[PDB]
Amino acid sequence: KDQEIKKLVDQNFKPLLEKYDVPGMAVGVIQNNKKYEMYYGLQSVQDKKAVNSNTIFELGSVSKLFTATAGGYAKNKGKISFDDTPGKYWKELKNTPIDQVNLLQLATYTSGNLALQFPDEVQTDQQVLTFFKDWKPKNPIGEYRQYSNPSIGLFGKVVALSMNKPFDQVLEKTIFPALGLKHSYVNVPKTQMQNYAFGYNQENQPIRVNPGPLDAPAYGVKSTLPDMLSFIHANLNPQKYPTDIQRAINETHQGRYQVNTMYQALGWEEFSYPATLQTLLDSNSEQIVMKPNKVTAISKEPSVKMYHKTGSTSGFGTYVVFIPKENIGLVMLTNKRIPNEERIKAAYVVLNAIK
Ligand SMILES: *[B@]([O])([C]N1[C]=C([C][N]S(=O)(=O)[C]C(F)(F)F)N=N1)OP([O])([O])=O
Repeated sequence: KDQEIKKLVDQNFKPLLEKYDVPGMAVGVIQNNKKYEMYYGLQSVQDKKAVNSNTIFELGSVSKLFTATAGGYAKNKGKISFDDTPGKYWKELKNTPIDQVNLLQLATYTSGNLALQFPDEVQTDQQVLTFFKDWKPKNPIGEYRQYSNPSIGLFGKVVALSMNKPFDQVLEKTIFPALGLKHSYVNVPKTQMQNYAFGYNQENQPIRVNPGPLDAPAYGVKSTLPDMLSFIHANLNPQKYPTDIQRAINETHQGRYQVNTMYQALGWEEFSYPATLQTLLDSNSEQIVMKPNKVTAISKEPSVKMYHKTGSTSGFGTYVVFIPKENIGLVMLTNKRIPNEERIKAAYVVLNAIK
């Protein structure tokens, strides 16, 4: 049966390279603590350099999972409460309309007035602080989800202040080591630059992510396929990790609210398992990703859960999914974006075929 994992990944992921002209791709499956890595094509077209276990890809919004885990770690070490407001930590946002929003609401996008992106004009630490002070409510706080890089990005920055280290050191010095990751970075160091893939835009130009305001917590992490499989392993099978980080991971798995069939946990999207294909696809629909939606309390607490998250930068696509009770998960990393629905579908066919 194990000798089917490669075949299935070949059948479902491999065709996407030709269909979308993707130079390179890494697909990982973990099943019953056993890892499978499938590499395709090139990390650099110009250099004729193959994707391999050393290839570093940009995770985009999948970084949000690390931010959430870092939040979970900080809560369980007593450094923050999800009930606190940013103003307790960012002394300067005190008494501003933002400081009626609590840390959970930010992490889970329900401030009621935050968009997918900051305005292009905002770049400096100084413009960031200004944006937040001037911020005013629109929807009743807590009531509406609009997916937002500023929302979780501020949560991210707050988690860092609470640990008295800049966000980058929180991940590189604390979170990544605890998860046993060897090649995951906020800032790819000089000795790894040769392992850093070019991303490729829709014009097949080589590109990498540009510095941006509160980028690290929102979409600024880079990682390898082995590291991401280790991250999924930790999610699937946490009891093995330091108690600190087991607690942090548990915290990211708890659903906070729903939007019909999608449960918002911390970073992760949660669903009842088995989920229909369209349930998974809907989490990534324009309605959900791009538009405000009123939430509801969790009514059905799913017995058996599965979790996913997509990620994108201008030249990179990412998807991660896991099902604890099947003890399986999948990671897809590309150095060109392909439609989210393509990622989700391919993963669905493979994980279903094995389990
Ligand atoms: B996250 O990856 C955050 N995200 C994605 C986008 C789409 N813009 S982009 O072209 O992919 C590049 C950018 F991020 F802007 F740098 N904007 N913010 O979100 P998802 O993958 O949708 O969950």
